[PDB]
Amino acid sequence: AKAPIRARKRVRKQVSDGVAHIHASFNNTIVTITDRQGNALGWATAGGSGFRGSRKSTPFAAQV
RNA sequence: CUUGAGUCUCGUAGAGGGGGGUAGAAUUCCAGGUGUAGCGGUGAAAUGCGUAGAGAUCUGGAGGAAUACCGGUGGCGAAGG
Repeated sequence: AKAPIRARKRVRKQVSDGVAHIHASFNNTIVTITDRQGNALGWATAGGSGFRGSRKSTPFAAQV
């Protein structure tokens, strides 16, 4: 159940808009969000979703 | 003699040969900036590499082969070339 917590107010860089980069290879996909002026705000992968084998290089493991 | 072959200047098509000059782009690398955990490999897998901060990504520099497409049943070289 609910607790009496203070209000949240935090800032990081508030960029509002970005560019994304997709590096597709033969064994994996690497998917990366950045700011438009060019700084990484996070990434994920298809290999870290743990499909492994051929199943690791598919449109669906890449989507997730 | 020309009926074999040879030769002059002219045009034409082409990756024939030797030496010069030249650019950008991924891997790769370095530096700074941003940023967190896999990256790689495969039939499935593990060795490698990585928190000293990798992988990727922004900016800028580095370096060496190579130069795809146009390249086509094309064209060229003495044959491979």
